[PDB]
Amino acid sequence: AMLSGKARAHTNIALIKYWGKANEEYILPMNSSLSLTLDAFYTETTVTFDAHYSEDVFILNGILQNEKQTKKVKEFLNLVRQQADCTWFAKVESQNFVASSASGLAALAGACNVALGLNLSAKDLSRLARRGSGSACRSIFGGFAQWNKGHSDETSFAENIPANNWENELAMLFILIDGMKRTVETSSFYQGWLDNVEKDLSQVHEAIKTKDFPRLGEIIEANGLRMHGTTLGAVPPFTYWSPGSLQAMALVRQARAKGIPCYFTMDAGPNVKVLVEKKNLEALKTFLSEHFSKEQLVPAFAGPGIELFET
Repeated sequence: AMLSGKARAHTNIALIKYWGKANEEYILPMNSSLSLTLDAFYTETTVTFDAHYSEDVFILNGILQNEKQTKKVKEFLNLVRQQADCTWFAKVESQNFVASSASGLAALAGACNVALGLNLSAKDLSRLARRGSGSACRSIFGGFAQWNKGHSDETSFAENIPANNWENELAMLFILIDGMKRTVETSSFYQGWLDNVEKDLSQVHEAIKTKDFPRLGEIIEANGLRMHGTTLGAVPPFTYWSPGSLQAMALVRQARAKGIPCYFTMDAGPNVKVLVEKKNLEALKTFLSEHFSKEQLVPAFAGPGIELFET
């Protein structure tokens, strides 16, 4: 009386940001977003549903998670159980291989898909993963992927963006160093954010079609900075930046001045991710190694979409 399943999902980094929910219950976003799935960072998850379990159990990198650390896993398990009419508690065993919260919820969605025999299409697996976290719905796919905001549970999902293999020519160098809801509800800058997203997405699509890296980089770098500007108009205002974040961004601008085309983006924290061409990757690493230790520069290339495994 047990059913089990496994999946592996890779992290993705949003180039055009997901920023703000239109609907909290279904995680429908205020705007569409576009990411690059990465090869170096991923999560593997096995789920077991067993009539003999007495409670839900979540183990992460060998470590039993407490109730607060298990809250999102538990809500997702309840959602997928309600849909399957499954009445069994579960054991979730996950291992991060090194953003991670979204690789992990994507992998849980895949593992539950396998265990409960849901037979989901990639589109419908993205919709399920969306209910765990917005960024998880893009990690169902490899390379460039777009989460179409839609207007409902049925129409909000992600898809791969064919790029004639341009993603295999690109890299990302990581420099290790409620806010969303507050911003939607209170920032005087949020409309300006919304009014610029579609133009940015259109230009990314045009950049991808012509393999125009400086165009891609300029658009996504401004898109990220526009997202971070909105938090300074929230009430109370705040920033995700740390002192080291600003140093990294200035150094990326110095790199561009020294002739290395590269562009930075940040998410809901202080790490800085730098988009760079592979053919220019060692040159960037050489320039940044003059200011950071090689150990603080973690590289990554394009990665695949979700992989499912029977147990």
